[PDB]
Amino acid sequence: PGSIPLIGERFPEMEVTTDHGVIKLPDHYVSQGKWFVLFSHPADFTPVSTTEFVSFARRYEDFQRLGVDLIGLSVDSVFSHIKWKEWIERHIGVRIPFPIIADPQGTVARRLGLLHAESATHTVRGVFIVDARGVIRTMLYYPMELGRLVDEILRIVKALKLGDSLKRAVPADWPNNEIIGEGLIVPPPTTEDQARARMESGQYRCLDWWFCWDTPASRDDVEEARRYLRRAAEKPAKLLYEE
Amino acid sequence: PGSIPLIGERFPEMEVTTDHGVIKLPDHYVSQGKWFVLFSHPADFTPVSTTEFVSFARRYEDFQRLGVDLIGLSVDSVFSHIKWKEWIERHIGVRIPFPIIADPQGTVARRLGLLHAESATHTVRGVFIVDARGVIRTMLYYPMELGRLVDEILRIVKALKLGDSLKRAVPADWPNNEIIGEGLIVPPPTTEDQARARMESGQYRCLDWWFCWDTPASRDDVEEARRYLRRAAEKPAKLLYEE
Amino acid sequence: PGSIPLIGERFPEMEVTTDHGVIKLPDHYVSQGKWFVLFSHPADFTPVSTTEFVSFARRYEDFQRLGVDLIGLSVDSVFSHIKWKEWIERHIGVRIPFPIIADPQGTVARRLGLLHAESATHTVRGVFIVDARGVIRTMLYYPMELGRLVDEILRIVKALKLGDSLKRAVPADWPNNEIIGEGLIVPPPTTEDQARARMESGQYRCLDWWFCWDTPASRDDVEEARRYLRRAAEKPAKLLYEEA
Amino acid sequence: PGSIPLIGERFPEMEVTTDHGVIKLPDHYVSQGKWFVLFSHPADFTPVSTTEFVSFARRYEDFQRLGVDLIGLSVDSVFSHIKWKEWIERHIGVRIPFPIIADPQGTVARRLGLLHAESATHTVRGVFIVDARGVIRTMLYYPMELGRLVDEILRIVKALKLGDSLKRAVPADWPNNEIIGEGLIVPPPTTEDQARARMESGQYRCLDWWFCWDTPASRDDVEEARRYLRRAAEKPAKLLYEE
Amino acid sequence: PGSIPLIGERFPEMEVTTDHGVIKLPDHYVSQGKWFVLFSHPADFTPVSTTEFVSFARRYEDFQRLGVDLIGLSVDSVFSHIKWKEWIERHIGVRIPFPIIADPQGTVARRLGLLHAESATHTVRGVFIVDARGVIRTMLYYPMELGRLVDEILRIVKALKLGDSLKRAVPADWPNNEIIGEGLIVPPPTTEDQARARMESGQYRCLDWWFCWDTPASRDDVEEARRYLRRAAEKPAKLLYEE
Amino acid sequence: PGSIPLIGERFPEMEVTTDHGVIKLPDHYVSQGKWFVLFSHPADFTPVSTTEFVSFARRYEDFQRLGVDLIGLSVDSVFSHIKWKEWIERHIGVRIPFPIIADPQGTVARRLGLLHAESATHTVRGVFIVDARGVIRTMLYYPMELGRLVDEILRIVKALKLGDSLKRAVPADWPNNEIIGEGLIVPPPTTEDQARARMESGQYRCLDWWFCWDTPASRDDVEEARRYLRRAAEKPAKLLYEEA
Amino acid sequence: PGSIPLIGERFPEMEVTTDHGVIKLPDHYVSQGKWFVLFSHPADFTPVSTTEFVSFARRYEDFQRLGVDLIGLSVDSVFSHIKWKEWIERHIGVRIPFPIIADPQGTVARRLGLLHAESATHTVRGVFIVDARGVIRTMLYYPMELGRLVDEILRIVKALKLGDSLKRAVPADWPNNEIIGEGLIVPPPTTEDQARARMESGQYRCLDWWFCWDTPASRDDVEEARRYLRRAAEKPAKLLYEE
Amino acid sequence: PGSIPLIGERFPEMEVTTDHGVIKLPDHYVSQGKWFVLFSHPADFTPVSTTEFVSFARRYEDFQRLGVDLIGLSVDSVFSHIKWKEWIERHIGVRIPFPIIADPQGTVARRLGLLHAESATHTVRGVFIVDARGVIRTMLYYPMELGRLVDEILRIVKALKLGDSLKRAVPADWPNNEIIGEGLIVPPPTTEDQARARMESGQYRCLDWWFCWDTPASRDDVEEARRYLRRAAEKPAKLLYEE
Repeated sequence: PGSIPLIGERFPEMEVTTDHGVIKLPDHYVSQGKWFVLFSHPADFTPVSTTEFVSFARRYEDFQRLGVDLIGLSVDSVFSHIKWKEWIERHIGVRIPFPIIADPQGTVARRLGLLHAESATHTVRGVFIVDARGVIRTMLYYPMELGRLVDEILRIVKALKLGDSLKRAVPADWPNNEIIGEGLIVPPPTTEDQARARMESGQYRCLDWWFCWDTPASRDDVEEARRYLRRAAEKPAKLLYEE
Repeated sequence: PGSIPLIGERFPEMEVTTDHGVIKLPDHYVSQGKWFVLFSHPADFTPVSTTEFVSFARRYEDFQRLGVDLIGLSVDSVFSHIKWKEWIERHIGVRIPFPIIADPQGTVARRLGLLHAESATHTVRGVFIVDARGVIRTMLYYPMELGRLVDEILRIVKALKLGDSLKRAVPADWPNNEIIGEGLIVPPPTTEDQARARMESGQYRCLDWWFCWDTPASRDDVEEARRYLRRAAEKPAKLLYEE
Repeated sequence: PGSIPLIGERFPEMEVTTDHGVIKLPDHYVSQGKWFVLFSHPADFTPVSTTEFVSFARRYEDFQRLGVDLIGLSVDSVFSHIKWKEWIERHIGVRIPFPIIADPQGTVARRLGLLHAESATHTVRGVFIVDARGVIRTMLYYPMELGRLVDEILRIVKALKLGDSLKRAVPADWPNNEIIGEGLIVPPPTTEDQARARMESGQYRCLDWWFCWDTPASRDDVEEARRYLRRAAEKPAKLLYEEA
Repeated sequence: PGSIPLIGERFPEMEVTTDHGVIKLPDHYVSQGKWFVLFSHPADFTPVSTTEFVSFARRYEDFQRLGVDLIGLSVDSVFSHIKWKEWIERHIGVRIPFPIIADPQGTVARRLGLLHAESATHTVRGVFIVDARGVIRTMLYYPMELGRLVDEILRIVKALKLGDSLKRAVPADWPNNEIIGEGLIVPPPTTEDQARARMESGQYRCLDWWFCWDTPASRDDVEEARRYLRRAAEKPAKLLYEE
Repeated sequence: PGSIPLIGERFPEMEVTTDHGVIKLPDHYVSQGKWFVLFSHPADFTPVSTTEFVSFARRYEDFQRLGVDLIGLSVDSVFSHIKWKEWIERHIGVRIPFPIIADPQGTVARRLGLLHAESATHTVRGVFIVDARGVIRTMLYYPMELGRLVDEILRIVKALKLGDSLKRAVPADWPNNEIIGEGLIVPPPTTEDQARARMESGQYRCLDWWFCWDTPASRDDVEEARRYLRRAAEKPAKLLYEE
Repeated sequence: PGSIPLIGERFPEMEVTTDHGVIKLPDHYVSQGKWFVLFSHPADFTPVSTTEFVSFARRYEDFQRLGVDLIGLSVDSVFSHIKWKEWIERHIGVRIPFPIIADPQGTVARRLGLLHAESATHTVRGVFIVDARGVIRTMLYYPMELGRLVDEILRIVKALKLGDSLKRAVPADWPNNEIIGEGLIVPPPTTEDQARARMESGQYRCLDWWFCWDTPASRDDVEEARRYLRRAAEKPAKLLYEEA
Repeated sequence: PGSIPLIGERFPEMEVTTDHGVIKLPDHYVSQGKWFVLFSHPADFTPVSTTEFVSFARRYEDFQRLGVDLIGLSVDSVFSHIKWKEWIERHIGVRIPFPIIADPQGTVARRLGLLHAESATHTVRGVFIVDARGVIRTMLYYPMELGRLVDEILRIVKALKLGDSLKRAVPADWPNNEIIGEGLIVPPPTTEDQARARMESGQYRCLDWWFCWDTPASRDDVEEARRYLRRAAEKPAKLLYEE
Repeated sequence: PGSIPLIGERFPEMEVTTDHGVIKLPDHYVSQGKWFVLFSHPADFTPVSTTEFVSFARRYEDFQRLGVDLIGLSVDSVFSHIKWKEWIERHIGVRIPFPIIADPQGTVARRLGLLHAESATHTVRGVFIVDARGVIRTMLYYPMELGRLVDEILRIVKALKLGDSLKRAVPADWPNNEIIGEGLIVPPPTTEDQARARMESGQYRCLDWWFCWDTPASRDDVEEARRYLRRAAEKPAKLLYEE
C-alpha cells in the first residue's frame, strides 16, 4: 500500500517545476480564486496519455468558463514536455495550452501517492480536484491501460460548485438521477428535533425525514452539466487521426 | 495523508461480514472467476447514498452481463443494512440485490483508506475495481456531497476487460475518442529494436512508432460501452419519486 | 484484557455525537447538577437492546425525579438511532425520550472499555453511573445475551444519593437488609482513639466499634427504593406485545 | 485508567491462597463442572462487607441449587479472614461456608482490575460471573459505600444458564419483561435470506424479523428466577441485629 | 536480589496510614526531636508477632526515656490492627500504646525492602533505627520463625545516643566489653600527624595510636544499659499466659 | 538505595580470597554440613572492629559446638589481615582462628550490600547467618560507631537450629519470653478446618487457634541459650587491657 | 554530501531498464567478458549531452576493439531515449549504437551518487569504468556545464588494460610522460629485502629502488594510445553541424 | 560504499597541515580570489605519484596563468613531504613549488572520500576542482595504478572559467568538438514561452530550440585550451630520465 493526501485536506504545499515556469501549489491558483484539476500520466510520448492531453485541450475552454485551471504531471523533464507538446501540435494539430509539472526523481509523485504497484517508475493516471480554498475535493486513480473520461471531471467540478453555492448534496448521476432528476438534496437532519421539524415545515419534496430535495439549480447550470454528458456519449463526426 | 491499497496490488485479503453472510475477499469472487466492484458510502439512511444504491441496483444486469459482482460497504451494522434495504424496496420500489459489508469500528475502512479528512467517522465514497485474479485495477474516491456516475464504473470495467482480452490500451473517452474514435491502442514499444520492427511491419495505423492503433473491438463491445454513456446523458423518462 | 475508567475517577472528558446533538461529557450534566447513567448496547434493531430501551423509557420519570439523566451509546449512526426510535414508537407505542450516542469507529467504546472478547465490533451492555461532580460511582458490564435489570440501576442511584446526603454507607440488599433492614451504616472508625470514642458516644446502634448504624432515611426515601424492587418483582398485568 | 479482564475471555489462570487452602482458578471449578461467582470486598471487619457476606451465606443454598460456587477476595490475610468469620458466626449467628482469597500485596486484585481510584489500598466490590468452561460472563463493580443486591447475581446466573441451555437471549427485567413477560428471544438473523425465512416460517411470535420470541422456559425455571426478585423486594420478617 | 535504604541515608520520605492516623515519615518524628524504631511483622493475629508486640509494649517506658518512639508495620489493614490490639489487651492484659502502619499492597514494604524470599506476601521482621535528623542508623532483618531480642534494640539506641553525645565509638558487647569493659572508644586518627600527636598527648588509655579509649559515660547511663541486658538474661518471674 | 541478598535466598555463589586461602561460598561450608556466620568490619587496625574480633574469638568454641563456622570480611588485603591478627595476638594475647575475606575493590561487599551511605569506601558491620543448605536465615547491619552484641548472634543461631529441629517458631526474647518463657510456638493454622481441628485437639497450650505453644526444648538446650545472655549481661571479672 | 560506490568495489548489483531491454549489472557485461563504461547525463534533449553521445558514438568501434562496451543513464524514460536517438540520427546523421538506462525515480542515480548539489532532479555527468570482473576501476564526476573529453576515457581504459596485462603501473600523461615517455612503472618494492634485491638484479632502468621502469608495451599499443590523444588535440576538418 | 562531498557544495571547511604551514580550506584560497585544485596521492616516495608531481610542477605556470593554486594531499607527514620534494629536485631536477597536505590518520581523506576499497591505508588519486567562491566544480577519482592526464585538469579549469564568464556550456571535446568545433552552447530553454522566443529571435546557430550555440570565446581562450591537448598528445623532445 501507500500514502495519499485525503479529501477535505489542504492540497500539499509545494513548489513545482512546470514547462511554464516554477509555481507554488495550491497558492498559485488559490491566489486567483481558481479551482484546479491536477492530473498525472505515466510518461511523455505515450499513446493513451496523448489521447488524454488532447481530450483536456479540447475541453480547456469549458474548464476556463468554470473558473478551473488544469495542470499535468509526469516524471519526465521539462525538455521532454516541450518536445512532446510540439509533436502533438505538429502531428495532431492541437496546442496543449496548460502547464505540465516535470517530476524527475518522483518527489511530487510520492507526496500525492501517484506511484502504485503497476509501475515502480511512472505515475498512474491520478486526478486531484482542488477548490479555491486549496482543499482536495475528489480523487480518481485510473491505471496505465485506460484513458480517463474527461467529461466526468467537468461534471464533478460543476456539481461540486453547484452544491457549494446552493448548500446542497448531489444525487447519483446528476442531472439525470433516476429518482429525482435534476433535483438536489438537502443535507439530512442530524437530530431528532431537527428531523421532526423538517417534517412539520412541509418545505421540501420528501421521501423521508432524511431524504428531502428541491430544484434550486438554474436551467443553464443543468443544461451545462447535461451538455458534458451528451458530448461524452456522442461520437466525433471528424476523427483527428484522419487529417 | 492516509494509506491506501494500490493499483496492481492484490486486494487486501480479509474476512468481512456482509448482510448476505461472512465472506473472504478477494477469494470469494476470484474462486468464481468474477471481477468485483467494491464501493463504500458513509451511512445507511442517507439520501445521496440511497440514490447510488438505486443506480447500481438498476444497472445490476449490466454488471452481471460482464461477469462482475457488486459489494457495498459502510460502518453500519448488518441490521441497519437490512432495514435500509427494506425501506428502499418499500418506498422506492427497487430491490437491492447485492451484499453490503458492515464495518462498525472501521477495520475494513482503514485497510482500504476510506476514512478521509471530511469525516473521522464515516467512509467517503470509494470504488475499487478488482479483476478475477484479485488485483486492484482502478480506484475512485468521491466525497460525501457528491454521488458517483455509475455508468462510468460500467465503462471502466468493460474497457479494462476488453483491453485485457485484446491486449490493447484504451484511449481517453473511449469509444468516442476524438483522435481514433473506437480504435484501441497497441502498448508502445519499449526498445529501439522493438520500435523499428513495428514500423517495418506496416501492421497498424500509425501516428508514430509509439502511437499505433487498430480496431479489434466487435461492434457489440463498442456499442455496449457507448450505451452506458448514452444512458448517463439521457433525461429519465419518469422519475422514481413520482410513483 | 482491556482498559476501563475506574470508580472514583472523573468520567473521561469527551465530545460525543448524539441523536440529540453534540454534547460534552461529563460537563453537560455536571453543569446542570445532574447525575447521569450512560449505558451501552451492541446495535440498534436488536431485540434485547429494544427491551432495555423500553424499560429505561418506562422508568424515565423515576430517573428524572431523582435528578438523573439517561444517555445510551452504540456504534450505530445517528440516522440508525432515529429510525430505531421511530420503529419502537410505532410498533411498541413507547417514545424513547433520552439521547443515544453514535460511535461508529468505537472511539468512545474504546475509551470506556466497552469492547470485550464477546464481540470484535459491538459494545457489550455497560452501565456507568456518574454523579453531579462528574465522578464515576458504579460500573456494570452485562453481556449481549442478557438484558439488564433496570430497577437495580434506580436502586443504586437512589442509595448512592441517600448515602452522600446522609453521610452513610448502604448495607447489602438495602432497604431490605437482613441484619439492619432499612438501617444505614456509619463509615467505620479508622483510628484507635476514634473507635474508643464512638463506643463512649453511645450515639448509634452497635454490633462492634466498626459496625454502627442508625435509621436517618425518611419513610418516603425508603419507600421509593422498595418500590423499585417491588416493580422488578412484579409481573406486568398487560404486556406491550399485546396491543403492538 | 485501569485494565480488567473481559466478558468472553477465559478467567485469568492463577493459584490463589484462600482460608480453605490453595486453589487454582478457574480450574478448581471447571474440573467440577461448576460455575463460580468470585466477588471482592475492601477489608474484613468492615460493616458493608459483613452485610454482604451474610446475604451471600443466606443465599448459599440457592447458589448450590444452580451448580455455582462462591469465592470471596480481599487484601487481608487468611488469619484475619478466619477471625472475621468467627466474629460473624458469634455475633450475627451466621456461618460463612465459602472460601475467601487472601491477597495481601494485591497481586490478584491487580490482575482483575479491582483497585480503582476510590482507594489505592483496598479493592472495590467487584463481581465476576464465570461459567463452567472458565469463561467470564458478566462483571459488576460496586463501590465501597454501597452493598450489592445479591438476588440480582442469582438472577444473572440463572438467566445465563437458561439462555445457554435454550439457545435464547434474555430480555430486560426478565421474567417480568414489560414487552414479552417471561418470553425469551431468538437471536436475530444476520443475513437477508435468514431474515425472510424466519418471517415466513410462522415459528415464533414476531414483532419484526429481528425481534422473534417464544416461551420455552419451564414454569419452574420462571418461578425460580421471579422468586429471587420477590425476596429482594420483601421487607425481612425479623432483623438479625435484634436476636 | 532486593533493594533497601541504607545506613546513613535519610529515611525514605513517605506518608503512611497508621491505626493512630496518617503521618509523614521521618518528618513526624524529626519535627519532635524524637528518634524512632520502625519495625515490621508478617501479619496481625500471628503468635511470634504477638510476643514481640508485648515485649515492645513492656519496654515502652524504657524507649520513651531515651526519646525514642515506636511504630510497627504489616500488610494488614487498620481494622485488623485495631482488632488485634483489642485481642492482646483482652487476652494477655497488655495495652499496646504505639501506632502500627497498615500497608496493604506492600508499598511501604517494597520501599523498605521488607519483602524477602521467605514470603511473597508478608514482610519479614525488619527493624529501622532512625535518629532525630531522620537518618537511618542500624537495620536488622530477622525472619518469620524467630522473634527479636528487644533489649538489644534498647542497647543499640542507648549506645548510639551516648556515642553521638560523647563523640565516642562503642566497643563490642558494651557496657561489658572484655578488653575495655564500659570504656568508650576515641575514633582513630586518620593522618600520621594526628596519630603521633595523640601518642604524644598521654591523654587516653592506649593500646596503639589507633586504639585509645576512656570512661566518659555516667554511671547512670552504664547501669541503664546493663539493666536491659540483665532483663534479657533473666528468667521471667511468672509468665503472662498464667494470667 | 542499595541491593542486598534476602532471607530465604541461597547465599550468593562466589569464590573469595581469605587469609586462609581461596574458598567458594556457601559451598565450602555446605559440603561440611556447617552453618556459617559471615560478618564484615570497615577496616583492619580499627578499634571497634578489634573488640569484635576478640569477642568472636572468645566465643569461637561456642560457635564450634553449634556446628557453626565464622568468616570475616573487610576491604583490606590478606597481608593486612595477617599483620592485624599478629598485632591482636601480640598486644591482646588472643589468636583469631577464623578466616577473613580480603575484598579490596568491594566486589564481595557490593554483592552483599555492605556499602552504605555512612562510608563510600568501607563496609558497615554486616552479619549474615547462613544454614547448612547455603540459605540466608537472618541479616543484621550495624554501623561503624557501634560494635555488635556477639551473644545475640549465638542466640540467633541456636534458636534457629532449635526451631528447625523441633519444627517450632521462637518467641520474642527466647528463652525468657514474658508470655510463655522458654516455650516454643507451633506455626499457626492457615485454613479454617486446620484451625478448628487444632483447637479441638487439646494437643497444645493455647491462647487462641493461632497462638498454640508447648515446651519441647531440652533443659541443656535452654540453659545453653540462657548462658549466652547471662554472659552478655555480666560485668567481666578481668579486663584484657589490664594485662595488655 | 552523498555516498558513492568505490574504486576496487564490485559495481552495485542492480536490474536496470534500458532502451535495449532490461539487463542486470555488472553481470550482463561480465558474462560477455567485457569492461564497460557507464556514464550519465542530466536529461535527454539537452545540448552538451547530445554532443557527448555523438563523441562516444564516433569512438564506439575504438571501445569495441578494446573489449569495452558503453551504457548511458539519465532520469528520462525509454520513450524519450528512443525519440532523442531518432532526433540525433535524423538531424546530426549519427546513429547512437549503445543502450541508455532510463532511471525515472533516481533509483540507480542514488546508488551511484549521481545526484549532486548542482541539481536536485538531474544527474551530473558521472563515469564508472568497470572491468571484466565487475570491479570499479576509475570514476569521474563532470558537472552540467562541461562536456567530457571522451579520448581520455579511451586512454584510461587502454592504460588500465595494459597495466593489468603487463603487471605495471602507468606514469602520468602516459604514453607521453615527461620523465620516462612510453615507459611503464614496476610497482615499488614494499620490503627492505625486496628493495635491495631489485637493486641487486640490475633488471630495470632505475632512478631509485622505488622507481624502476621498462618499456614492455608493444609499438601498436603505444601508437593506439597516442592516437586517442592526437585525435583529442586535432580540430575536426569538417564539423557535423555543417550537413 | 563511501561518502563524498558533492559538485555544487562548498568545499568542507577544515584546517589542514601542509608542508608550507597550517591553512584553513577553502578560505585560504577563497580569500585570495583563487580557484584551487586539491589532489591526492597514495604515499610519498612512490613512482606514479612522483611522475604526477613532476607533471603538475611543469604545468605550474599554466595553472598560475588561470589564477588556480595547486595543493596535494597524502597520509604521509610533512617531514616525508619535504624529504620527497628534496629527492625530486636533486634527482629529477624539478622543484615542486606547491603545498602538500599531511594527513596521517586520514581525517581529511575521510571527509573527502579519498579512501576507497583499493587500499584501507592510502588515498586514491582524487582531484577536486574548487572555484573562487569555494564551490566544488568537478571531481575525478583515479586509482593507484594509473597516473592522471594533467592537461585534462587544465582543460576542465579553463573551460569552467570560460563557461562561467560567457554564460555558456561547453560541448564534448571542446575546443575540438565534432559537431560545433570551438562553439559554445547556450543553456537550453526551460519553458515553452522561452523556447518559442529563442526560435523567434534568430539570434544563434540552431539545430533545435534546445540546441543553440555561438562562438563568443576569444581566439586566445580557444588556442590556450587546444594547446593543453596538443601538449598531452606530443612526444617529449627529451625525457627527464636522461638527465
